Amino acid sequence: SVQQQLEALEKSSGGRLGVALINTADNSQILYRADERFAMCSTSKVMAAAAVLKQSESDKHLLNQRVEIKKSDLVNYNPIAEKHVNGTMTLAELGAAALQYSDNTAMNKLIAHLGGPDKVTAFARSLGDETFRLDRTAPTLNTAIPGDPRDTTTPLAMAQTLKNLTLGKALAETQRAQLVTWLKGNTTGSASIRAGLPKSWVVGDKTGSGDYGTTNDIAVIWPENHAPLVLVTYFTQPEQKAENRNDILAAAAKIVTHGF
Ligand SMILES: *C(=O)[C@@H](NC(=O)/C(=N\OC)c1csc(N)n1)[C@H]1N=C(C(=O)O)C(=C)CS1
Repeated sequence: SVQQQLEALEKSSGGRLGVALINTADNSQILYRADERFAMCSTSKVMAAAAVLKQSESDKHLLNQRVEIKKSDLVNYNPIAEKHVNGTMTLAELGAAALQYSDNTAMNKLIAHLGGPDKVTAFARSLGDETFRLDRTAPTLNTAIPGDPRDTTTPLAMAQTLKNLTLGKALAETQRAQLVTWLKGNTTGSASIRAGLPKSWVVGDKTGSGDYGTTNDIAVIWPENHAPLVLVTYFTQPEQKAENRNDILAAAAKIVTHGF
């Protein structure tokens, strides 16, 4: 069965695997450790971007607001922000960079604009997500220490919130569509969930990786002839310097979408 296949995969991999699939045709679910907490790592960047999109529902000028990028703003991984040092980026551009390239400076600028990680958490709560918590900025939110509740959520909570953000009632239509455009244009996920799916399916996703070999992806999936699927795959390991394992996320995706 699917459950037996995921257990075997987890056992052989030497870690802890969390999966939540929602089939929006009938709201059926495939769950595996879906109520356990996992470190989100950069998958949290979806919530920071969405919180700024929510602000833009009531403030037409916001997304074109310019933010200065200085050398001191740069942290450990900033492929887009580094190209704009001593220039500006708009909040929309920062949203795009955080999601499509996982730029950590872009994330921190969004958080600073919102007023801190607690403001991202409050946004999640406003959507009915009582599980999500953001505690730190980038890159320290990727420490992924076993048992640490900081910067964690559960696979099921994240699947439900992602469904609400991209297909449901969380955002007004213009904003919903913008988030979906950004996720579809992700450049970092080729070897993760996408690699376990039919090539012709359309995928929007956000990856994240951190210490303890923590390797995550959250995705919305549009099949060619069926209703969308929402899939969260979280994976973490017991040793701090473990290799990341995008291949395990691809394998899990293949397992839970099979037959269909
Ligand atoms: C989000 O997860 C960001 N993760 C990191 O920066 C991690 N180190 O932070 C202390 C990290 C990246 S790889 C690894 N073994 N740890 C990254 N956003 C990711 C992502 O997978 O989406 C990368 C593109 C770069 S940074």
